[PDB]
Amino acid sequence: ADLEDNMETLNDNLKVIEKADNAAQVKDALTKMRAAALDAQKATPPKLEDKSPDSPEMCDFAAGFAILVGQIDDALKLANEGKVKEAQAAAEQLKTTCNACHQKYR
Ligand code: HEM
Ligand SMILES: CC(=O)Nc1cc2cccnc2c2ncccc12
Repeated sequence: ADLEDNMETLNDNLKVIEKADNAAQVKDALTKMRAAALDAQKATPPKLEDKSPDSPEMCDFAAGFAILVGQIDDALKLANEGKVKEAQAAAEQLKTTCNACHQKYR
């Protein structure tokens, strides 16, 4: 899966989470998100393809997934404890991570 594919997975699954009723779908979606985030972490985006791997832009980019992955884990712990509404608020919060990265690198 390339970067676009992983982004679609992140987006589709975030929509499942916000619309859901139940812990099962929230857990499942978060789990798919986690996978997609770890996969995207290895990618170099179009805007950065001419930078060096240890340019601040590139380290910034990786840092944003590392945050996202941590946030997904936090929501997933919540969902595992049956705090569906709380897990769901956690998912909404981490849109900031999506949006702040897109603002620079999309
Ligand atoms: C859960 C959070 C996120 C969601 C919902 C999300 C959603 C999406 C979507 C719908 C697109 C368009 C994909 C396409 O062209 O078909 C996209 C593109 C992109 N996203 Fe995200 N994203 C998220 C997190 C991130 C993060 C954290 C970053 C950077 C750390 C990021 C970097 C990018 C890049 C660089 C593009 C453009 C990729 C390209 O055109 O090849 N995204 N994202
Ligand atoms: C500071 C940082 O996270 N650098 C990196 C950031 C990266 C971001 C996306 C793709 N690869 C890298 C990378 N690859 C090899 C060595 C370092 C990096």
